[PDB]
Amino acid sequence: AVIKEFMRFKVHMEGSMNGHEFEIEGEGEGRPYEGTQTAKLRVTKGGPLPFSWDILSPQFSRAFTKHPADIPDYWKQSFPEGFKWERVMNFEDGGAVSVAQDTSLEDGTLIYKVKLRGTNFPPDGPVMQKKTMGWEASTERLYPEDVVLKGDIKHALRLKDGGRYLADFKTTYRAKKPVQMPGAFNIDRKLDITSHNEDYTVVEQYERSVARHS
Repeated sequence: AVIKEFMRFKVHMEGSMNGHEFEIEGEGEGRPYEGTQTAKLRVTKGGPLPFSWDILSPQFSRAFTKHPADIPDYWKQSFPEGFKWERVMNFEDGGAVSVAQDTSLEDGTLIYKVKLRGTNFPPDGPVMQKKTMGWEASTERLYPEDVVLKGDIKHALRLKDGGRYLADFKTTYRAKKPVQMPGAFNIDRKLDITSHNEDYTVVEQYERSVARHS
């Protein structure tokens, strides 16, 4: 089995938010069959980011999703070659983010490369004003379409004032070789920022992801 019971990853992200360019480098680890992982990220250009970290946190790992025995694991089967994913996040105030990612495996370590472009965020909105406080627990509804898996999330960020800020995620996952396709299923996820320095230029996050039947 290529994906072992313990695995590490390295991630590099380049992106822009309302024209502000930045770069992130990070490293993570977890237990792919238990669905748990952590990562430590460092802003290496464009810091401190002039926007909420919460936009970036869901972009930093579906190989770490616990699957029941009766749901084929689209992502784990794709290795060693790996998979790609592309995502669009549409926020209720008009902000929009496109993300593209490549996942590979080099010398036993997972390698994540991410490009992100966010536009049209209102200058006084919760993203540019850093008024969000993390993602609510979520369920991604996934379905196969020929050889790819597509997922939809009706998601929400918490606000410092106690309100909510809605976003729709649409993601396509594309294995780099044929795999046994699952039927449609759900992934329940909880993503937390566990630590950060004062200006969010060094951040740690934790995620638990579990696949289940509808």
